[PDB]
Amino acid sequence: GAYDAQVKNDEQDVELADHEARIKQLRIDVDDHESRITANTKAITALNVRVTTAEGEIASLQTNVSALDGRVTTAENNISALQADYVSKTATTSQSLASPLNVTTSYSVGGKKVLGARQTGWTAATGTANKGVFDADLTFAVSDTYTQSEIQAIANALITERRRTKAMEDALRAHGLID
Amino acid sequence: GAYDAQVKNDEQDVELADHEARIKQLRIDVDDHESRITANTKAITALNVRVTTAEGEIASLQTNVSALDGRVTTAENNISALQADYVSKTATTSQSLASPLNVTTSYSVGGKKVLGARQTGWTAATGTANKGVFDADLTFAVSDTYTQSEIQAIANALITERRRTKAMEDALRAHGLID
Amino acid sequence: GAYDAQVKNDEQDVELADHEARIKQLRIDVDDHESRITANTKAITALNVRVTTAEGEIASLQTNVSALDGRVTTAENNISALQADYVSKTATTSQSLASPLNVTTSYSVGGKKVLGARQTGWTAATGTANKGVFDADLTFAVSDTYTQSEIQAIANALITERRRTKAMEDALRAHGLID
Ligand SMILES: [Ca+2]
Ligand SMILES: [Cl-]
Repeated sequence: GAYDAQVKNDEQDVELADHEARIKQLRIDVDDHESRITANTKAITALNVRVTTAEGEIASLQTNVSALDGRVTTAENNISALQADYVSKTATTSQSLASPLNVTTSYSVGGKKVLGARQTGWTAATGTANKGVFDADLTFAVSDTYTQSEIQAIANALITERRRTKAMEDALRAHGLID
Repeated sequence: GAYDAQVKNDEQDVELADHEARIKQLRIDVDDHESRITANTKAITALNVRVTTAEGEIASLQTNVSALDGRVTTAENNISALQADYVSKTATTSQSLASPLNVTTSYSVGGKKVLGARQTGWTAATGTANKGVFDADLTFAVSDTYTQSEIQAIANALITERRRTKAMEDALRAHGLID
Repeated sequence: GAYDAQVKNDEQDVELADHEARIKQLRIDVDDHESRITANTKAITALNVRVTTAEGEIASLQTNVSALDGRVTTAENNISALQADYVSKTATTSQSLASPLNVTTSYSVGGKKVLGARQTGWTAATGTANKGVFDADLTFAVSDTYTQSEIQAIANALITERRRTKAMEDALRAHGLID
């Protein structure tokens, strides 16, 4: 019917123009997606680098924290041991040592010197030591005339006195106050 | 004008061929974007897993570091307390205790034993103790003939001597050197 | 040849229909990619925030761990110093001080008081001190009749005895047991 071909060609041109416009817009979108996907991949790659670095610093930190925890626990136990075992300057309850003690120069009680270096130059007394009955209020009769028994009593008490002096000397030497 | 339809159909074919080529290239690009976007999403998902894990290890580390900081500070204060309060083996300035002290076996001064266990077996002296005037250069007259006053002087000095011995014994017992 | 134009227009319509279908599917894919790329970018942005935060917490942790390591090492050296230098309550080997020692109230050996505060009220003895030869088994002859030499011997031994008592008193005063 003569006219269809012009109508058909015209409408095909309309559809061709529509397709042309749609391809252009698709091309615009895909070209812009290209940039965006390229950018996203680059950022993801960069993100993996810093996270990998972070992972490398975390496991190292965890190692150090575990090592530190071990050294504090040891220190805490050494401190506990020292606290139970050390001699205090400020404690008021009597403190006792399981060992001998040596110090320089002096021992003191209440700020006054009571004990010091061993005193030397002694020649040790000989004979009997008297640690028995001793009456320092023992007195003596003295007559107007010579009495043997009265002189004997004086001599006897002089002997018990000298033997008491030796006994005391023995105690100082055995302690070590004198040589 | 007869010829236009062939010219029109030919140019439409040219445009159809152009569209065909452009759809192909778009299809190539979108198909390749599909893979890339799929890959990026998978990587992002995987990145969130490890970061979430990292966050889980950081806040735990921060907890442990804060706990460790607390235990060192306590330890540092215990150390400070021990340093101020402990008795030193190497310190040269005199050190003083606020408490009684007991040790095993001996006390010593300068490497020599000066004091030890209490000496036992003593029977305590009785009578007067003499801590007053005492002249150890006190001498005595002795005549060719018996003289009461001369014997009395000897006896008197024997008494003051025995009372001085008792006084000294009192001091050792009160300290505790003897029982 | 009359018929080609209808055949040509028909096949162009077929190709137009094919292009139309392909543009639709491309449009579907690109529209869906748009959402996905938008979502991926948003997630990447959000990932960078938390990683940046994580980086901010890691370098701070590394700072604290390094600071803690420094404080434990110092503490460990203070502990070592205390262990070598402190006086132990439980050690059995004799312990020695380089300094004088003062304590409250008493010194004790084996649980018994042996030493205490300085004894006062003494008037210092005068004269000769005897730290030489001393025989406490020295005895004396006593006749039925007055004998000057026998009385002299008693007096002489009384003098050496009093001088020995002074010698002992000197030792206690020099140590500090008495004033
Ligand atoms: Ca046509
Ligand atoms: Cl993407």
